[PDB]
Amino acid sequence: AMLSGKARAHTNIALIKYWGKANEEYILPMNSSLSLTLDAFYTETTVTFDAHYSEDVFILNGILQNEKQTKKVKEFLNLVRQQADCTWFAKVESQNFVASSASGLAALAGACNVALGLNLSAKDLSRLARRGSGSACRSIFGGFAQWNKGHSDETSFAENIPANNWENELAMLFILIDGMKRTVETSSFYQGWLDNVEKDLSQVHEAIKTKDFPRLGEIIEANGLRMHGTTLGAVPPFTYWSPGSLQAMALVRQARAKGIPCYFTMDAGPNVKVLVEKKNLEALKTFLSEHFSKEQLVPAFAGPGIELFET
Amino acid sequence: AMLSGKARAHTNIALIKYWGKANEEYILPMNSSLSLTLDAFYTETTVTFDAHYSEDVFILNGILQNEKQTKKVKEFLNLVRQQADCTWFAKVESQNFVASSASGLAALAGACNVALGLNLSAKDLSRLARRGSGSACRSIFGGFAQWNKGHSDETSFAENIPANNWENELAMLFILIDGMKRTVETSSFYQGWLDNVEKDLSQVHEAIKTKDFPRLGEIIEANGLRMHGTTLGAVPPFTYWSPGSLQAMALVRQARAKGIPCYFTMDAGPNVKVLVEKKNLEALKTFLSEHFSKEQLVPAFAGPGIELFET
Repeated sequence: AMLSGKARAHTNIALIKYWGKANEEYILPMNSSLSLTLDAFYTETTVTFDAHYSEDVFILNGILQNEKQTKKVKEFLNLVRQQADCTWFAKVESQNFVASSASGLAALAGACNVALGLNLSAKDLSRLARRGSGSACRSIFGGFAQWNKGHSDETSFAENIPANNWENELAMLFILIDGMKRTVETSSFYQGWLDNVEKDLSQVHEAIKTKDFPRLGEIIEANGLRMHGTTLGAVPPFTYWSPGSLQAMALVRQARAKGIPCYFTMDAGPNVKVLVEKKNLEALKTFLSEHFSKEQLVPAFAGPGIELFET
Repeated sequence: AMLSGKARAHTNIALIKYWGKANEEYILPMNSSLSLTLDAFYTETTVTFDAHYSEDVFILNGILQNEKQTKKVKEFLNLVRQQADCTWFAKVESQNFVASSASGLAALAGACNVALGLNLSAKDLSRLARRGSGSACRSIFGGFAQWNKGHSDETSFAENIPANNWENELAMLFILIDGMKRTVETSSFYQGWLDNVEKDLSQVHEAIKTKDFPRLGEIIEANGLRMHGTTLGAVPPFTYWSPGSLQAMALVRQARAKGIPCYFTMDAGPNVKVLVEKKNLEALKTFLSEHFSKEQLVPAFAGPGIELFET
């Protein structure tokens, strides 16, 4: 008496940021977001629901996860079990291949979809993954994907953005180096963030249509910096940046000054991701090898959407 | 046929920032600001107006200044000459003792006041110095000073803030490591800056009245960070910070975590200034000597207002 399933999901980098929740219970965002799914980073997850299991068990990269490390997986298992009326405890085994939490929750959503026979469409699998993490709902799709904020659980989900395979000409170079809710609630800059998101989304779409890289890069770099500005207006104010983040951002500006179009974006931690055309990736690595070690510069290209496996 | 005068003016650190101009010609600010005048840093300036001079000459620390280095001094000389109906070229000799541009313009304003016999009140000398630089108008005064934005040339000036000599219990530790107009005009965060200034000023005044140091420190640290957030919303966005600025800010937070009340503020360059009570200054220097050299840690205490000298 057991049900099992497996999925592989790739991480994604938000180019137009998901920043702030309108609804905490359902993970409905304050604004729509847009990402690029990446080939280099992914999670493979297997789930087993078995009447003989006595508790939920989460193993990540061979290591048994403790309660706090299992908290998001357990809450997702409860959600999908309640949706399926399944009364069994589960064993989740994930292996990261190297944002990972998000790819992991996307993979778990697909694995549970398989195991419980939910037969979900891509849209409804995105809606399910959304309940685990917002970024996870975009990793259901490959290449460029947009999470549409929606007004509700039914209308908030992600879809792929057809680029005419422009995504296959791009690359990301990773430079290895409570706050969101605080910012929504207390930051005097949050409204300015909200007022600029839709214009940014529109111009990304116009840039994708014309394959205009400098336009794409300028928009997404300013979008990321606008997100980071908001935390300096929160009460109390904070930054996600580390000294190395600033060094890396300044070096990307230097790179552009030498005629390499490239553009940086950051998330909720100090690392810096650089968008560049495939042509210039190695030149950028060499330039940044002046101030950072080989182990700190990691390339990635466009990746696929979620892959489901019957067990 | 010559007229001469001399003044000494001390620099000041803005605790509630002057950020943005309402009027560029008259230097009327978008908001009121509040500073502490410091003992350690000052400029002494002598001016001579002489019918025999053939051009304006500016010597700074013994070195003849070129045209671009003389631009602000020359514009100030023209302003004060037009106000006095004086047709003579001038020789300005300034010596920095070690923000310096601002202390230098305050000192020049006092020296011209003496030389041309303007017999200005402190208020009117502040109004004159304001035409050279906004910060200069506060350095007319010692200790705590507030530049009231006013609506006009007549109403925009600075005044000392009586503290019951609380300023003599404080200290600043300096850690040595176009954008303003761009931010006013393009930043989606500038209105949030404006909406929070007056509340900050009110609480500084309440803190001074009760000599409440943690309250003063919390307000001014958040005020500075709010100013810096606005530049990340400018078009194009930018930061004044350098990697070392972030390291220093993080170390100040660590210092507080160990029970040393202290609070950081930054201006338009990478250096970091730390407000602390006199009692703890040396402890802070020792703590920061872990990551910075002796030449990078410079203490200062409360300084006096402008001093005028007949020549």
